[PDB]
Amino acid sequence: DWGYDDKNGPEQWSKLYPIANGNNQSPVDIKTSETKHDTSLKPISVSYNPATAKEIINVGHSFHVNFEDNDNRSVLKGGPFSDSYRLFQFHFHWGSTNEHGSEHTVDGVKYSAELHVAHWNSAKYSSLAEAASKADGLAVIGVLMKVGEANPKLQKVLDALQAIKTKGKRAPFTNFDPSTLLPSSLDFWTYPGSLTHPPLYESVTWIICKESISVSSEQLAQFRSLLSNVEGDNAVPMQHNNRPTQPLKGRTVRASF
Ligand SMILES: NS(=O)(=O)c1cccc(NC(=O)NCCNCc2ccccc2F)c1
Ligand SMILES: [Zn+2]
Repeated sequence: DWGYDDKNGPEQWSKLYPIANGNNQSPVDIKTSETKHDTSLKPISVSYNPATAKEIINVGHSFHVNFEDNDNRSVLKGGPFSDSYRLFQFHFHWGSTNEHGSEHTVDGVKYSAELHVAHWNSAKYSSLAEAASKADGLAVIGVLMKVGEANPKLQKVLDALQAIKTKGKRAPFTNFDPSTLLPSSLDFWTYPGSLTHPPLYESVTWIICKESISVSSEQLAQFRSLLSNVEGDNAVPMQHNNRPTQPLKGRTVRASF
């Protein structure tokens, strides 16, 4: 049973999941003097249908907002992709304090949290379960979250947490378009990487936005007040769930800009 504490955390994951020391692990530090601009990269295009929003779930180490993924109502196209990728989830990562909650870093700078909007390749594969382990199976947009002014676009998400306070609780989460959470510019970096927690499959093409979005100290406190225990047990707040950055191992981060 993996987690983020000192006994089951990132630094121990390789014992149960050897891919943790792999050649395509995420997150990474994006060193902008080493990025290579690629004129062949097309703009990112997202088109999400709010009716695909389904459920919010406390998964112990985090919470997930899941989407109906039976058709192409909600898709990501463009960027480095020739295939259409189907939205299935978004979630966040955060840290113990405002100093350090993002997963990716830019030129060594740590942000306070990070938004992940995840998709799977429905042109090539028949389901998320099939796609999750394929090199070209997943596409995840990462948005760095900079502590500052309260972000009103987060309101529905934050308001839902009181119903899923403890591990395993879940609730309907409907009529929501998560492209409202993205920054106004979709200039991006892209690199081949992995899931940032077990099973850590090297199946993710990452799309990291250049522009950050805001989040307030108090909104971050709402994340950290989620509980990792089941109802009735001693309360254990979800204090952090970000993985340290991992070596590029010769990978190239491409810039759309
Ligand atoms: N931090 S991340 O690398 O952007 C990222 C992105 C998409 C999903 C997750 N986590 C998550 O799905 N947990 C449920 C675990 N069983 C479902 C499952 C298993 C393997 C792959 C995907 C998947 F959905 C994390
Ligand atoms: Zn994530």
